[PDB]
Amino acid sequence: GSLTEDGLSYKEKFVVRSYEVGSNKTATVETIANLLQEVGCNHAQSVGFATTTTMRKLHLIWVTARMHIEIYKYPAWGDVVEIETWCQSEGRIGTRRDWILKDSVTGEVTGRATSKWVMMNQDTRRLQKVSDDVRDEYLVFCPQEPRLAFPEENNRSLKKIPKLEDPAQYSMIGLKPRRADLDMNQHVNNVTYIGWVLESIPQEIVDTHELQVITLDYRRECQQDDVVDSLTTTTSNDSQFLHLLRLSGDGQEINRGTTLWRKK
Amino acid sequence: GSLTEDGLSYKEKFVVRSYEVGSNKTATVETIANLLQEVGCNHAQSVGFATTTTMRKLHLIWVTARMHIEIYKYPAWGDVVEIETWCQSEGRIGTRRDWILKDSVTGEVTGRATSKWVMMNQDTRRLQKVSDDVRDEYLVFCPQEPRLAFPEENNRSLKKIPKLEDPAQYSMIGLKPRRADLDMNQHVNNVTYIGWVLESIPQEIVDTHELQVITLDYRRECQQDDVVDSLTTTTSDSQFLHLLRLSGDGQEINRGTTLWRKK
Ligand SMILES: OCn1cnc2ccccc21
Ligand SMILES: OCn1cnc2ccccc21
Ligand SMILES: OCn1cnc2ccccc21
Ligand SMILES: OCn1cnc2ccccc21
Repeated sequence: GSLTEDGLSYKEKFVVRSYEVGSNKTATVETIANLLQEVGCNHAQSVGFATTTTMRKLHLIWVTARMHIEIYKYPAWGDVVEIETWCQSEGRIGTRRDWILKDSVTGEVTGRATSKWVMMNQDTRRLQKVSDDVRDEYLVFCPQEPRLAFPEENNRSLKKIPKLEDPAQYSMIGLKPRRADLDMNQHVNNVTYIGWVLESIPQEIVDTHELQVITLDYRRECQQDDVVDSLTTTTSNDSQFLHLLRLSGDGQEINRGTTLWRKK
Repeated sequence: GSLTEDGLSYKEKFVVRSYEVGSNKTATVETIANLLQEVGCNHAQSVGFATTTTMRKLHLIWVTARMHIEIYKYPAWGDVVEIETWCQSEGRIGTRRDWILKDSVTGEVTGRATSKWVMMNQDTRRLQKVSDDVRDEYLVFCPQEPRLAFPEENNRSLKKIPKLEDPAQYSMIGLKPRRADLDMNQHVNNVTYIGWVLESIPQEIVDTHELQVITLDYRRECQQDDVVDSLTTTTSDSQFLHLLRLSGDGQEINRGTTLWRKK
């Protein structure tokens, strides 16, 4: 991978692996999400980082608030997918990281994604608006003119997501993370929550449809000793679902999301 | 990746990814096992396959009977690891696939693995041993002189593994596969069983030791609707005996052993 000529974005190519594909012999949305996190990490490494020197002093970290992914074509096993990523400040609210996925052979856009990140104290878990001196540190690595992966006016990435009401139409109960689900800091990987959301989609949908859009809000993290229930209800040639992840015991919400599926 | 000059082995380099590493900022043994399966699949693809034309007609597939991995140094995030793999027939018992892992910068051997595979009818799940001109079809892609990743006599990869007796010292119960645990044919990925074995290792060991050797026997598959219990007992460096069995009736699916070195 490498930073582009202007040094304001990063590009990396990936050959899709045999264990990264589903029954269609194309990459799963969890494989795609892992590749988005990998190119994000390589971009941060290329510019000297994911936290600045001032953030580490204050015990501040970046935390995902929302992930939105839209895929037009999933790459098949052995295909090469090129991914371009960049970051942009959204005032004191936080930062946005965007991605564009392309077929390396045709140059056509096969997918896009956007994510919202907020600053949080790693110890107290308290959120805060971005300060000026901390913001100044990373403004030099972001484009100044707006560059959006989702430029549309009433686009799906900014829609409010409602809370699923019981009874759910479908459910997958007692989901727990294993060591492979943890990152290098022993926290549950953000992609694991995507997998857990999809656990409650009926097999019939997975067999007849392809996942086109997924939007996921992150409210609270699942700890290594927590147990999760994944709930889904149909809200709709296209099928739409409302999703809720909550702790198995008291029902505390950890995530909410929506998916859009198109007939194969 | 590419076949070597003689066309009897395959080599591929991998840059270790951020999500592939554990607390130590080095690749997990499950990341290593996925890379071994990937280089195995690319080797099969490079020679025209991983079933032969006659195996597809007879509805026969290759199934793992045993996996043995020994790691001296786990590659850190961003490091490049080179892996060489080859296959060899073992009479009509089955075939063996071996691997050698190396640090791409120093050229030093950082790990090695061996696996035993048997032929099985995909529908009846019966072991039809390698017969007729089925053998002849893949003998041309294997070296004829023996080439072993574990040449030593009476080595760890050939040791018989006993059955853990209740009560186990440690356990992790109610383990179930999710869609990410399945392969392209909707079967549980062989690496998932390695993860499940390790679920019952106490956190204290994971924090103070590094995994050096793992040997795992595969007896029966976990189906998508099955629930598994992972059991572990210390037999000792620290050594453990492992057992994976179905949550309900206790039917054995895997047995194994691990050897851990103080950090
Ligand atoms: O592999 C799980 N899975 C379930 N629904 C999916 C849709 C797209 C990709 C992967 C999916
Ligand atoms: O990972 C933090 N981060 C925030 N803005 C960025 C811009 C480029 C690379 C990393 C960046
Ligand atoms: O993160 C998985 N995992 C658990 N115990 C391990 C020991 C070695 C490598 C990876 C391991
Ligand atoms: O999995 C198929 N297979 C059996 N013997 C082989 C030798 C080389 C490549 C693939 C081989």
